[PDB]
Amino acid sequence: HAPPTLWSRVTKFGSGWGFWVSPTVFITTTHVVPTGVKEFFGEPLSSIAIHQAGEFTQFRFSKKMRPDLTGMVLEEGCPEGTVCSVLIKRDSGELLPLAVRMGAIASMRIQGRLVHGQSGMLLLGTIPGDCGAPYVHKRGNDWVVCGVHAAATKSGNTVVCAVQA
Ligand SMILES: *[C@@H](O)[C@@H]1CCC(=O)NCCCn2cc(nn2)C[C@H](NC(=O)OCc2ccccc2)C(=O)N[C@@H](CC2CCCCC2)C(=O)N1
Repeated sequence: HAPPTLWSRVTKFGSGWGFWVSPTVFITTTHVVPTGVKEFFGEPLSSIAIHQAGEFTQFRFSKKMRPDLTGMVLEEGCPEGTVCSVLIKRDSGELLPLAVRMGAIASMRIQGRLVHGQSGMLLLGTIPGDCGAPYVHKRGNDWVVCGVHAAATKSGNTVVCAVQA
């Protein structure tokens, strides 16, 4: 059961969503980042450190954007078989945590782009608007985030999260 504070890290961004890993670090999927804009969350692009690879994008800000938060562990994907939750927020405001059994980390070619991703089997599916929603799982006491939603098959049964380099 994801607690409210964890949901409150999921943030509307561009054509999808992103996730506050910490008071200063925001992650999303590269292709939802809005093109040709000059500020994010009221900060000039000059003030933001941006690291982007394989459809994973990380923003690092120069001040605490979300001081109410603590830092949580960000992993490069998770072990195969791990059951994650995709913390989906819909435009209506509905919360939709989807259980996913994760498979292998792999390079993948999706609509011609290189994705450094991890596929999973949905155990209710994902829609075009859901990209950037975090894949998390609870490690003992703490929550770990390990990817951001990037793609799904036409069936919808298989989902892909982009993961850190
Ligand atoms: C968020 O931008 C959006 C999330 C889509 C979603 O979760 N469900 C929609 C299902 C409808 N749909 C879209 C597509 N297929 N079905 C196009 C892409 N899927 C695909 O090609 O799957 C084939 C595949 C799967 C695994 C490995 C190899 C091939 C798709 O989901 N595209 C994605 C946008 C691209 C854009 C460039 C970077 C990579 C993602 C998308 O629509 N995401």
